[PDB]
Amino acid sequence: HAGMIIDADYITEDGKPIIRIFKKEKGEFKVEYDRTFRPYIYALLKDDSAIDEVKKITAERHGKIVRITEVEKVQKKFLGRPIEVWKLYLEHPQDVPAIREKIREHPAVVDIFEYDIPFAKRYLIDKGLTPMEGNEELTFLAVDIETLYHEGEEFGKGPIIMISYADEEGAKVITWKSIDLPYVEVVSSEREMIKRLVKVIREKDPDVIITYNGDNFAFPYLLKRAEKLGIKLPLGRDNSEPKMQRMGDSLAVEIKGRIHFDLFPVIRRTINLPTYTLEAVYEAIFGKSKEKVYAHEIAEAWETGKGLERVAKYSMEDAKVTFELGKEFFPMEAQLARLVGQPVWDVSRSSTGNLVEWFLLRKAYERNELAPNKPDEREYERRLRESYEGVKEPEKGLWEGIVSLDFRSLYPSIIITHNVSPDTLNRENCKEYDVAPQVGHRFCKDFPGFIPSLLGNLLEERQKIKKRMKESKDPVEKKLLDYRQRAIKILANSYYGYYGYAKARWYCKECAESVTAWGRQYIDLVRRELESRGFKVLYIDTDGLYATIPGAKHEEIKEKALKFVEYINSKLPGLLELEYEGFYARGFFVTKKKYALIDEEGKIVTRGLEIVRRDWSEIAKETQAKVLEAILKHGNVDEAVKIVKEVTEKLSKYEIPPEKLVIYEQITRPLSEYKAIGPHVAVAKRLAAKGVKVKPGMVIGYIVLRGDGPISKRAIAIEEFDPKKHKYDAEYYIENQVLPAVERILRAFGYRKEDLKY
DNA sequence: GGTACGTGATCG
DNA sequence: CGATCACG
Ligand SMILES: [Mg+2]
Ligand SMILES: [Mg+2]
Repeated sequence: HAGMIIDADYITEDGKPIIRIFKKEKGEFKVEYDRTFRPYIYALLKDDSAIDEVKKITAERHGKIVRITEVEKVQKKFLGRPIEVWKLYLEHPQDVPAIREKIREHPAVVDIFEYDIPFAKRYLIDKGLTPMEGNEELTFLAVDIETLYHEGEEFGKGPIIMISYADEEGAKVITWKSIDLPYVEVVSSEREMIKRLVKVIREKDPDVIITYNGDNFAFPYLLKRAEKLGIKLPLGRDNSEPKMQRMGDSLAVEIKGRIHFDLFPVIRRTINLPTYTLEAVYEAIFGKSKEKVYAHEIAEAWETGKGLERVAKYSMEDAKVTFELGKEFFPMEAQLARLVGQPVWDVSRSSTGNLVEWFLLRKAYERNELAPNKPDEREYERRLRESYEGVKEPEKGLWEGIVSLDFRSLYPSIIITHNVSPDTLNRENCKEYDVAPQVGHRFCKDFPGFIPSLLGNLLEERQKIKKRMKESKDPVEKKLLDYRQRAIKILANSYYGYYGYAKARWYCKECAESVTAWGRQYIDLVRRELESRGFKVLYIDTDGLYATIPGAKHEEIKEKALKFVEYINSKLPGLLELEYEGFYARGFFVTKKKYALIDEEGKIVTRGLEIVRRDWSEIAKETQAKVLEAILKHGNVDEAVKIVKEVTEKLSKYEIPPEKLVIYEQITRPLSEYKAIGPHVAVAKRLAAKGVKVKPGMVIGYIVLRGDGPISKRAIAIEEFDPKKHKYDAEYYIENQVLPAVERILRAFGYRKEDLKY
C-alpha cells in the first residue's frame, strides 16, 4: 500500500519536526505526514554507570535550552565486533549540531556516532523507504531564461528579457517586446513575464523541472529579479519559493514537492567534453548541431529592437533541447536514486563516492552496523597526503589506430574473493587470511566483510536482472531492467575508488592498495597476452589501457582486439571482465590521465590537458586548440611547434589583438574579505574606489600590462585599456599563458618550454 | 539544514 | 615555500 516516493523533507510546527514524504500515486500528487520520528545520535561510554551523568547534558538553541529526551542501551556491530552504545534521542534535528560537541566533550564519552545525517535522509533509511520505486510515470517541464547582459555588470542588474519552457506539447517563449512568431507569448513587462512563468508551472504542475545550470543561473536570477520587482515565485507544491542551498562555493536550488533536475552537474559527470555549452552537449548526445546567439548579440537585438526573431528562436531551442536532454538523462538518475535509496535531487548532484556512502549507510542500518565517522580536517588532510604503492610511463610520440580497453569490471570481483574490507584488515586471532601481493596486508577469511558481502549481492542482483532480460518478450521491462543493471555496474565499479576517497566513512588505504596489488596480476596478464599478439601497449593505468599494432590496418587492429577481449574473458574466472571501450584514428599520451585522441569521425577526446575556461586568455585557448588540431587532425607535430613559435613572436611584436588577451575572474566576496589580492581583485578595488558597486558574482575582465612587479599591480580593467596609451605584457602572455597551455602537450614529443620560441 | 572536487596559478 | 583563490 504505497505509490512512488519522489522526495522527503521536514517542516517545524509548534517547535516540533514533521516529516513530509512526497509521493506520485496513480498520476496524483500525495503528501504523507509523520510526527512520530525522533532525531538521535549514539554515544560509546567508558561504563554503563556514566549514562546518569551523560543523559543530563544540556545545550541552547532558539532562546530555549536543549535536552536529551530519552536514552536507550543498544547492541550493535562496529569494526566487525559487537559493541554496546547508547541511543540519545532529541526533540528537533537542529538540536543535534547544538548538543553533539557537548556530549563528545564529556570525560565518560569514548566517542559519538551518526551525528551528521540530515533528518529526512535519517528517516528514509530508518523507515526502510526507497525513492523512485515502481512504474509511476512522472511529468516533466524544461525551463530556461535569457537576460540583458553588458560587460562586467552586477548579478541581476539587467532584466530577464525572455523565459522559455518546453514539454511534449512543444517549446514556448514569454517576452515583453513584440516578436511575431507562433511560439512567442508577448506580455507587457518583465514583471508580467515572471508572473506568466509562475502560472505555467502551477498549471502544468510538472513533477520534474529540468534546467541547464538552473542551480546557478536561471533560478538565482529569477529570485533576484522577483525580489527587485516585489513579486513572489510560489513554485513549490506547498506554494513556497525555490530555495537556494549552498553547495561548495556554487548553489543548488530545490522546489518543494517537485524534482528540480539540473542537467549541468549530471552531464558534467556522465560525459567528457572540453566545454559544457548546451550546443556542445546537445551535439554530443543527439549528433545534431545547435546555433548559439552570444550575449552581446542578444543585448544588441533587444536594445535596437532589430533581429529579435533570431533571439526568440535561440531561447525556444534552449528549452526544446533542455527537454530532450532531460528525458535522455533522467532514467539513469532515477535508477541510481532507487539503488542508493535517496531522492534524485540529491543523487543527481552527487559524486559516485557519495552514492556509495548513501548505499553503505542504509545497508549499515539494515545490518545493525554502527557507521564510522567522517574524518576531521586533520585526518582528511593526512589521507590526501598518504602514498599508495602500485602503472608505467606512456609511450612518446603520435600513434595511429589506437584501441581502448577498460579494466574497471575486474575490481568488484577482487574485493569479494579476497574479502577486502576495513573490518577484515589485520584481525586479531584470525584462523585463515588472504595476504595482498607485495604490500602484504592481511584480510581475515573467518567472516565475510561488510563491503565484500554487499558487493556480492549487488553483482548477483545484476546477473538476475540480465537473466530476466534474455527471458523477457516485453520491450518496456527490458528498457527499465537495462537501466537497473547499468546502475548496479556504475555503483559496483565505484567501490575501488571509494576505499581511497579521503572523505569516506569506510575509507581504507590498505584495502585500495591490496585491490591494486591483486588487480595488477590480471593487468600484467592482459599486457603480456596483448604483446605476444603483436600489440604495443602505449598507456596503462588502473582503469584501462591504449594499444595498437604498429603499422597494421585499422580493421585488423579492431578485429584482433575484439577477438582478444573475447579470449581473455574466457580465460579469466567468474565475473572478472575486460571491456573494449573503443577505437581512435590517432592519439598521444603525456602522463597518467593526461592524453588526447581523435576518433574515426574526427572528434577530439582529451583528458587533463585542455584549458577551455574564462580565466585563460583567448590567445592561449586558440593556440592550444590549433596545436591539438595540428597534431590530431593533420598528424603534424612540426606544424604545432611552428604555430607556437609564430604566436609568441607575434605577441613580442604587439601583433596580437588586445581582445584576445582578456582574463575573466569572478568576485566571490566583499572586497575587504580578501587575504590575497590577485589581479582581478586589484582591478575590482580601483573600480569600487571610482564608485562602481562591486558585489559577489561580478566577473572582472582585465589585461596584464608591461611593467615591474607582480601582475596584480600591472593589471588594467578591459574598459580602461586604450591601445594607443597602454602596452600589454608580451612576456606574461608568452610565459604565463601561451607556453603553459601547450608545453604539457608538446612534452609528449620531446620539446621543452625553451624549444617553442625563436 | 548540511555546505563539492581536483587542480593549477598567483599571492604573501 | 604554504596559503589562498578560481574554474567548471
Ligand atoms: Mg539560455
Ligand atoms: Mg532534498
